[PDB]
Amino acid sequence: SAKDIKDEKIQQYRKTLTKIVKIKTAIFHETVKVTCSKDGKMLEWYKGKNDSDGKKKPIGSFPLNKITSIRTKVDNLKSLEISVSSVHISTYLFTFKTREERESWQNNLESFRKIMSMK
Repeated sequence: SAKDIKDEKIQQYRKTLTKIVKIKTAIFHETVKVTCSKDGKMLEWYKGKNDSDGKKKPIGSFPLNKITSIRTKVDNLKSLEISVSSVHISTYLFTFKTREERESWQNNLESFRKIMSMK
């Protein structure tokens, strides 16, 4: 757009949005590198373990505009429970090894979400 608005948010946030975290779903629990899509509409994640990936591709990213609530796991501040409008799959848990690491993530992603969902 200019230096801030449409594309720029995607490029800017994507950098800080990329993190090695532990994903926890009904389908699979896999340590993964979470980043934002090149389109900026979804949150794309690539296996962040090593070679023990059970997809050999993105494990099945979801669109950020479907998120219904993003809050830190109230019983575990190192984890993040993200409720999203989802199909066959459980609520998405973004889990880090420390709070400070995950803290930065929601701070960024929530605002990026606010640009799209709270637009």
